[PDB]
Amino acid sequence: NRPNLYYEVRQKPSNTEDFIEDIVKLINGRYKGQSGIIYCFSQKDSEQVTVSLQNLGIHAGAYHANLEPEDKTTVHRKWSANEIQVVVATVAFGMGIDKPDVRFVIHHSMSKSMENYYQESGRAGRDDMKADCILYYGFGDIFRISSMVVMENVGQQKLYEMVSYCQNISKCRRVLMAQHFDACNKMCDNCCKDSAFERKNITEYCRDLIKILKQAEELNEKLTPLKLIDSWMGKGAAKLRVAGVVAPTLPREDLEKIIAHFLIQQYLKEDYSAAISYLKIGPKANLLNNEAHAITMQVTK
Amino acid sequence: NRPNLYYEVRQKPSNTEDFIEDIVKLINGRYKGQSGIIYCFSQKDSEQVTVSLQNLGIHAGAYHANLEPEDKTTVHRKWSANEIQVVVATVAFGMGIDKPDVRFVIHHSMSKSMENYYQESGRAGRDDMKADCILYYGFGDIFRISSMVVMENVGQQKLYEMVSYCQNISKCRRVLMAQHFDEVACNKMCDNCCKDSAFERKNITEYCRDLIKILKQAEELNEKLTPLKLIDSWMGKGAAKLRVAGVVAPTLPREDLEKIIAHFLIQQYLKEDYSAAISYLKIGPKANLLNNEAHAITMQVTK
Ligand SMILES: [Zn+2]
Ligand SMILES: [Zn+2]
Repeated sequence: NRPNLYYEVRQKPSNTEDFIEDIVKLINGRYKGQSGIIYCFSQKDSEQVTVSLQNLGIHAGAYHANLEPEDKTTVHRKWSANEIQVVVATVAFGMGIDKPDVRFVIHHSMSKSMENYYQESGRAGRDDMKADCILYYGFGDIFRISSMVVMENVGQQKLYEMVSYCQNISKCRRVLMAQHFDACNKMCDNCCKDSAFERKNITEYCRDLIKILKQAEELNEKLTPLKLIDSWMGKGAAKLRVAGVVAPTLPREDLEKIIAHFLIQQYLKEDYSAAISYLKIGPKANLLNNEAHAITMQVTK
Repeated sequence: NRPNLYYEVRQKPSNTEDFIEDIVKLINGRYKGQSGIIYCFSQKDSEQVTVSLQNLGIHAGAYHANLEPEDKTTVHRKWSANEIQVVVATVAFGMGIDKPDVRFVIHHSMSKSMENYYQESGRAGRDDMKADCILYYGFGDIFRISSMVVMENVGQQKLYEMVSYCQNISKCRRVLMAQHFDEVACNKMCDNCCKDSAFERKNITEYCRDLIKILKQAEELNEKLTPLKLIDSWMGKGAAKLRVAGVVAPTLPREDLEKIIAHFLIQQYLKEDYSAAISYLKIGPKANLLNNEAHAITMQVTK
């Protein structure tokens, strides 16, 4: 345990340039002149993010496996001399962190598992002073990561465990990392949540989605998470919409969090077309035949 | 157990285009008009290889995570209808392989573990007909992958077992798999089962002691040695301060000197040290056993 690390989970902005502007707002405001790391999902993201941050005036350097040894030592020296402020790295990192004053490690995408997020965020605050660990959570990142870690052993479970972390809005972050491996003095984003919480019933929200999928399989169709959301919100190809299913009066990112809820509790299940995720009826959809069964998710009152 | 797959390991050409030409000669040699998969280590590997294969007349398609739905379906559609012959893919694959006639699976780079290689090479021969799984093994691939798997709990040990599979030239390929899985009839469907040679047991203990001199001297010179620098010092090349007086460069080929160091690494006479994606070789946990003048290190070599 590292008591000097403040764990925080933010909602990933759906627009790419809105996301980067928010990062630049943090790099220039809160972290002016402080070294940090930005972890990414692939090598292209690390390069794509580095380009944007550099255009906005941030001294950033990409770091992935396909870097030549000459360019790695370059980023090493410059970042260790604080001449480069942030290394926009990939998972090709971690073990060679002789930097004690890492003040923030932002996650442009969620980690493949909680053990990985502990290691990657663990690069922050090695000097035992205060440091922040931001984790930007996006619905789509669940599926571009799942198809890659599904072939690993228990890898899909290790990702849904990472999803539960980002979904949780009340339990302490350090408890959400500790008991996966089985004294946070208000040092995370959920402990400082003074607000109260309600348990919301979203059972018919689940039965409506099963209507959309049963009809889809009767139409010889497979629904990606976007197609399911679009049909839910009364958009997309009209034949996939179910007559009687009302588009909820909630934000899109709130409907994403509900589908990810049904996924990790296995009311829905993932099916693949190799790097393409399709949502299907899950093993726990059976329990919805009891007219009294109910599904709950914690909201803010 | 897939008894219709011929597993074989080949040495990876250190020259880039020489490797591609070898692959092209195989795609247009016995795999003409046959669908296959080329597995790579990263996204850029798949794109760089896809370009080189295309410019030589091969219908190839890159595939990784940072594609797009419009581009993924296009690859699925083209490649499932035999319009594309090979998909140059990263580990971003899986159960989408409803194609049952994959006839050859080539790994442009070594896998990260034995599970991944049994899973990635398992994309071939789904229709139970004969299919080939050719694994090219390169010394430098150990350290492109090791940086990404050290933080994955037991990723280093799982990669070193994948290296052991590549270093083996006697044990049956299906045997080497099964013992990893704790499982319990190859029918001469692997390269080592089809070998007709006898194998010499060679003592390389002094080769280990010689390298340990090179590493002990590099520490007193305030120097960390990459695997390349360790070999170049061994071969009497590179920086002159880093070669040790009396350590003679062996009369073995370069790739034979890599296999010896790879043996010492996976047997923990040497160990890895990182500067995050830059791997350094250092004295390992078992080099202390070399105080015993009777302790010997051996390696099976061809006769
Ligand atoms: Zn807390
Ligand atoms: Zn055999």
